[PDB]
Amino acid sequence: GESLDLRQRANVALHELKAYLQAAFQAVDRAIAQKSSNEMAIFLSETEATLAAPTQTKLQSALKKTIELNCFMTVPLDDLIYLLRLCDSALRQTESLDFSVQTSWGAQDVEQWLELLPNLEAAIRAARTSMRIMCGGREEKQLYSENAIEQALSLCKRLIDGIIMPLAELRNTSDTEELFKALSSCKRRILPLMTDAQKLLSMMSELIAKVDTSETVTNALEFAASQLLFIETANAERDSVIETQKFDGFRLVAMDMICQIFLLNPSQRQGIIDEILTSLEKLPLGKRARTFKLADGSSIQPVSALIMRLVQTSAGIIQSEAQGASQHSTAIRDLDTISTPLLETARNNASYVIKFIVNRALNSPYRNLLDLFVEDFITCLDNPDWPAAELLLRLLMLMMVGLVENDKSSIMAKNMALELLGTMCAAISKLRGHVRKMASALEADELSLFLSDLAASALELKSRPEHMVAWTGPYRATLEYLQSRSNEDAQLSSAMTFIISEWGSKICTCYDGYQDDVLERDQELGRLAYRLREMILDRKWLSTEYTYKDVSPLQAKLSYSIILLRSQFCEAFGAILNILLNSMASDQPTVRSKSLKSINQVMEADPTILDGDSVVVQLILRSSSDSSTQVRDSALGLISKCISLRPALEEKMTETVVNRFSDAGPGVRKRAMKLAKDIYLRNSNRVLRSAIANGLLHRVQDPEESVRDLARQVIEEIWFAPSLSEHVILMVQTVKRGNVANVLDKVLQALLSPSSKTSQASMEVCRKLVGSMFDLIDNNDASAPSGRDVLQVLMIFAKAEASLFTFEQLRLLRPYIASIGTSEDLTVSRAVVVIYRRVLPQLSSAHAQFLTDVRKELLPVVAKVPRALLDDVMACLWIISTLLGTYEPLARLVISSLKGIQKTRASAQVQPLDQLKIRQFDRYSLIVGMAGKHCNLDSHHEMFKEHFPKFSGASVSKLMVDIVVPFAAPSWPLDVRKPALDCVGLVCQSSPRNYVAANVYTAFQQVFDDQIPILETMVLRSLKEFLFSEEKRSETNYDDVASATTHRFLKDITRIATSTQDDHAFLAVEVLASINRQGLVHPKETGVTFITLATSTHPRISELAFLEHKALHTKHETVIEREYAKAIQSIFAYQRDIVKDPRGATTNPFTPKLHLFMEVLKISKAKNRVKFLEKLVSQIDFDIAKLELPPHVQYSRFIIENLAFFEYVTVGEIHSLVAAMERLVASTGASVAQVIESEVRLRQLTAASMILLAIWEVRTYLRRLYSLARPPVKVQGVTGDKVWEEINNIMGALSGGRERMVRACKDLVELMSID
Repeated sequence: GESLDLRQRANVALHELKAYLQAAFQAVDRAIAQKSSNEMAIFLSETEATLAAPTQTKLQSALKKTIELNCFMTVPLDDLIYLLRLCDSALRQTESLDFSVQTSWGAQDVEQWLELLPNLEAAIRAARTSMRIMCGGREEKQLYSENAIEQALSLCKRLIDGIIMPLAELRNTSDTEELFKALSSCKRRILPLMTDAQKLLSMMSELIAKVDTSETVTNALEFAASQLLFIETANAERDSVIETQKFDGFRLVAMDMICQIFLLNPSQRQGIIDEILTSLEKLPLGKRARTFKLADGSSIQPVSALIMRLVQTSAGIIQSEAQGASQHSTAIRDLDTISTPLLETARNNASYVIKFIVNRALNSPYRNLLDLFVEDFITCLDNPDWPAAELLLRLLMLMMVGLVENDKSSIMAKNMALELLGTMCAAISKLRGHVRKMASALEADELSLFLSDLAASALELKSRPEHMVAWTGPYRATLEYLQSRSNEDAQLSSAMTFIISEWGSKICTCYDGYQDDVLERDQELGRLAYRLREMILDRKWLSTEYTYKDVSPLQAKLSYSIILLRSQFCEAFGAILNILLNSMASDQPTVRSKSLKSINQVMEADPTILDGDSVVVQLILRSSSDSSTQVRDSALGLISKCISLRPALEEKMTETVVNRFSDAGPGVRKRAMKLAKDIYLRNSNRVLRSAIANGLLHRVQDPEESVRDLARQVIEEIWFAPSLSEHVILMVQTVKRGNVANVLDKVLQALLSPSSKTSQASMEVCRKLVGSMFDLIDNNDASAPSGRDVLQVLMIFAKAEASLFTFEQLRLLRPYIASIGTSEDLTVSRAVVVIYRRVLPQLSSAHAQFLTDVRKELLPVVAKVPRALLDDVMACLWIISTLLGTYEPLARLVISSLKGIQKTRASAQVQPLDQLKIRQFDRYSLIVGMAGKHCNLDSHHEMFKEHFPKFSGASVSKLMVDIVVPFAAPSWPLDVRKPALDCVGLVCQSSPRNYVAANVYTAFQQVFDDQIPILETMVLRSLKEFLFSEEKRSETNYDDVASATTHRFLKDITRIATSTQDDHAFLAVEVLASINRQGLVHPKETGVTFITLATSTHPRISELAFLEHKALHTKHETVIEREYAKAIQSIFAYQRDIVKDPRGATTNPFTPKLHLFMEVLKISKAKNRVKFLEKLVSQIDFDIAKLELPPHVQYSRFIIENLAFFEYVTVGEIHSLVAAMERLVASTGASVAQVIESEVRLRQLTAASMILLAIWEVRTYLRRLYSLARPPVKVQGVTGDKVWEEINNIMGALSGGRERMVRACKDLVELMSID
């Protein structure tokens, strides 16, 4: 009942302190008179006697009361000097005493140690009393003594070194077990000592702020506090002498002290930080653990907390709120002048930190401490208690962007900068996601609504500087929250002042950003200016002049996060994200994987960045087509993550996946098709699934083998595994989509062949698939597949395995056969006739009447249907006839056709035919030819003699040939010579013995002589079928036949193959490739031709010819090593006359014409390749006496432009090459240059020179392109455009302009300075 007005309270504190003081002094008197220690005093000698620690405590409390009530000035001076003297006695008592604990001590050393505690504690709290007396503002000199400060500082040092630290570090080890349990037995006596120490240290922190002190004192305090900062608190409260929280209290007191020293001495701030950051380096990692617990539950290492605290200590004309609303400009300017220096000092401190840690992260080990600092700052980024996190991270980010953006920066620095920009990017992404989450909640709360709308605006970059700095906005809420949680917490109050200054500065920026004059806005901003100014000048101004609602930690976190989204750090997101994305195509294998990791974290943290015009999607897709392999390989991973987070992207991204099926790398393809498999199972879209399956199937005929195995595997899983309608439909769509007929056939054959994985199990699934396809035809009104399209897949099924088909479902195709005669849809017709062709010979019951009827309905169509279908239907006829016992209908067809032919001849004897009889003959010869191709009626050698009396030989084949070939003569028109040669070709390909008859090869020789393309195609196709079947054979014996005709026509087929670059030539080389693979011709007659065709632009000629050259060299190197000159000359003549491009190399990507040649020479190895190069050089030598551009100059240019670029595989090859070029130039250039000096025909010696100048040009280009045995290496920037252009320049001399003709000879005389 003594809480009144401040006056009376002051008097009460005064009288209480006076009373207690007198009681203490007369307690000392009693303790001296009597030679014993009093309840309050301690007897030392018979003249001295000090105050005990508890009485010192109470005196301290009373003194604090007198100070806070501004009545400490009234305390009698004379009896304060006496108290200071008692303190000085208690301090002199223990000045030399050694109260330190030793780990070696035993259970009894602590008993002798425990007897010091009365005097020791009395001295500690005596020092505290002295300091507090020096913190009263009194002016008398007898109340201040440097020596008292010295004593207190000593006690602090010896307390930290001798008790606090060794007690914190002491564990329950067998070496120090006894001591541990001994001290643990007197906890209760240790604790008051610890409290005394804390109170003294904190009292020093207070001291240095109220009395000016030496720099040596504050340096010693900074060293001691720095030591207490890294105190080793125990893990759990089991192996610590006392409660760990007490030691935590020491850590906090130390942080407060360091912040105080840091604040009251600007000059050495950078020093403090600096040393604090190097002390952290000289410690075992065990201390670097995050042992500083935060209210929110997370943890940081204490050095991080201290650094940030130091960054936040920075904050450590109008006089009416109305005048500021009208003169808002002046209010803003005042606020600017007061607030900008605070944030300037904050940025200065933060920059001290960042500069230090980055500096010694690079110019040094220490990078791990930078990583730890960054991690802790990220942890505290969105914590309103720690606003310095965004500032440190902001400056760090600006610095890393800077390092990445200046090209004069090291690789270590760039790699570090990218690696950190990644983690920062991830942190920002997580913050944005968290803001969206918090703002999506439903809260019947005005503030929650305001924050929700404001967050909606802030996630997008919608400008709102005026709602952010609003009086009731996020800054207000954050500060009110920190206030409620705060009123002695130095850390929290520093955070508050810091945020207040940020608020003021943002007010100023908001007002200064607008160039209009919106009145009310400006007035409100002026009010905010005045308010925030008063707040910065006095922190208690906010809570004193206003009151506000209570803010929940959720509302506070959302508020501060909204503020962060508009900070310079978070606003950089986009920019730095790009830096990250573009760093996926990096060079190092660690910055790339790290970048990918950070991009994944960014995506998962806030998937909304994959929506709309998402740059992440864009640049991931661009990554999938990067010039590097594993960059695309990982780009597939990113694509997969995108699809995982937003499946809507799936449909538009699979197109990029299937494209990667045709990627160079054999691994990226495998990955892309595994991903495409997963997508196939996920997505039921028929267009996607069909495209996937089409690509996968296309990848069965892939170069690499493992990829083929994978293609098969997957196709077996997704198509042929135990929705059937969906399966069949997907198959129909897949085959209808593209060119996947033969391939799927070989998949089914590689799948259903016996002695395999699951043949008998995967057989009946195909049986029921086929049965379904027919079930889809037995019958509408649906988007089901077309019967035609179904028959296209049933066709290839019947080709693969006819066992799957049954007779009953061949009866469903029955009406398709009857309509073949006119039904224009030829696809369906060929399909059904092929299905009968393949299936029907597999039946066992032999349905006689069915076969007979089918033939009777299938023969008359022979007279109309086109050729391609006439083939399959004729085959079907032959089959039917073999299953049946009869062949007379076929023989009748052949005989009637032949009769018609010789009737055509008889008619031609009267009138020169007409446009109608020629077509009749076309059909006759076509029927005869196809019949000869499929059905050879040699067994019915008597059925034909009855109609052709002068027939004898039992050939029939020769009868057809003998009747038709007379019309292949040039005396007939082309419409007649064509189907005649076609007929005899179809006959011969299945009866090869007719080839070597004088009757036919005279017509073939005539064809090749006439050089008519179409009817020599008629011959080439026949020879192609014959030889190809002759390969299926080896891989009744027509070897000597094949060789006979092969040798007769080799020259002609070669001519056709090497005269043009169109498909016809491809047919010719397609015959020669077979001729060579079989071995009918010697490799000498073939090598140069294929070596030459390998340089063709038509891909189908180049690939096949390259295969034949590669295999031929593999088996017959001995012979090709001798035909190098003719091969080079041949390639040049081919490029000049056929391709019509006499250059020695292509334009982009700059590859030589002979790059295939040398590639084949990459298997021979040894110097055999070297000599080839040398031979090239030797082919450039010349003898004046030869001769526009001389032939040898065009050739020389052709084969030096090849030397420029070749992808040499050893430095010995290129070294011997440039050696041969220097040797040649120095040998012939002597004669040339010499006779030039004399004579200077002019064009003759210019021609001469150009060769040498070009040689030497390429020579220098090579010397600089590599180096002035073992594999070679290319130099960074030696593209090759300069050497190309310059070569052309040299090769333009003889097109002048006699001037340049002479400058060429001159440059040659000087290039090799002789005289």
